[PDB]
Amino acid sequence: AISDADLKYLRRCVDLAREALDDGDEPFGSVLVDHTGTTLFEDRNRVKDGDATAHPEFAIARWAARHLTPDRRARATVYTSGEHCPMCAAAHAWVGLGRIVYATSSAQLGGWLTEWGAQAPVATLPINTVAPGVVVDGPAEELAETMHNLYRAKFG
Amino acid sequence: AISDADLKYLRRCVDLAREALDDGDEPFGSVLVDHTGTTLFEDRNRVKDGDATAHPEFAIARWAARHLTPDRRARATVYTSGEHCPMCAAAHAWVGLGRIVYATSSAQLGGWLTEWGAQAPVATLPINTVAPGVVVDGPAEELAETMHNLYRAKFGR
Ligand SMILES: O=c1nc[nH]c(=O)[nH]1
Ligand SMILES: O=c1nc[nH]c(=O)[nH]1
Ligand SMILES: [Zn+2]
Ligand SMILES: [Zn+2]
Repeated sequence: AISDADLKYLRRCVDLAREALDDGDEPFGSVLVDHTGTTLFEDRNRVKDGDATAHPEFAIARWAARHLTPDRRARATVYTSGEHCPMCAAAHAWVGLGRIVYATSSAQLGGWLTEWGAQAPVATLPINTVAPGVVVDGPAEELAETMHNLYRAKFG
Repeated sequence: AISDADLKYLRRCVDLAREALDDGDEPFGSVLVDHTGTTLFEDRNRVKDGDATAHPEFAIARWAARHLTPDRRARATVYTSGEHCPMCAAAHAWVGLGRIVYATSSAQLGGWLTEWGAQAPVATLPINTVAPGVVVDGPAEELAETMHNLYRAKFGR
């Protein structure tokens, strides 16, 4: 299930990814939403200053650990422009966050990166290989070409 | 594949894991060693304050990204009492650290946790399934029962 409301959040993730690209970082953005539908926290990739672990899903996991009780974490949704790498999927599950919705799969990105000779040093594992209990929805097919464009701008 | 010097560092990791256990955290310890044999940073698990991501291998990855050039990271070694979880294995690869030596594998721990009904929400994937290019050595048969007992002291029933 990717609802109309889900797609709106995913479109905000894409806007954050573009913000990251325009700032010199890599095009990934993510938002954390409460069960009430209140946006709690938003972030984007910040690796350009030297720390390759500065992925927004990871920032969300640590933010949730600090600011939400486990019960609220479990009922929260994370939206992301790109499917959590294994680092971020593992962090998500460790802190006990709930549903993940992503725009493009890590398989999509890995395929595109392979076309450009830009493969990552971390494997493109689907979230549920890393985090078997997490409910995962995605990809949103309507956002494939849009995200491919941002990825190409960075890695192409 | 585990030298005398390597085993000394793994024994320090077990000491750090015991410090963690005694302090109310979980028994994981890690050390980052330069190519010269100097200890650069030592850490242990700190999850008791409510952040389940407070793993020492991850702290080491961020320490490396802050303080070391890529060439120095590639020549550094990370020792750990327990094989990196996927969070920590990925972080290690993202930052471009080098060899990992571990005392016990995540499969070993996973089997033991199953004995106690204390399964993690993160899969027990081998490091090279997450980070295919990393050189990985371990486990160390000499530290199997030591580490089994420390894990039992936190997770056992
Ligand atoms: O910021 C990021 N988020 C997911 N994967 C990735 O490579 N980078
Ligand atoms: O601190 C930790 N380091 C690795 N795995 C784990 O579950 N915890
Ligand atoms: Zn990530
Ligand atoms: Zn870990």
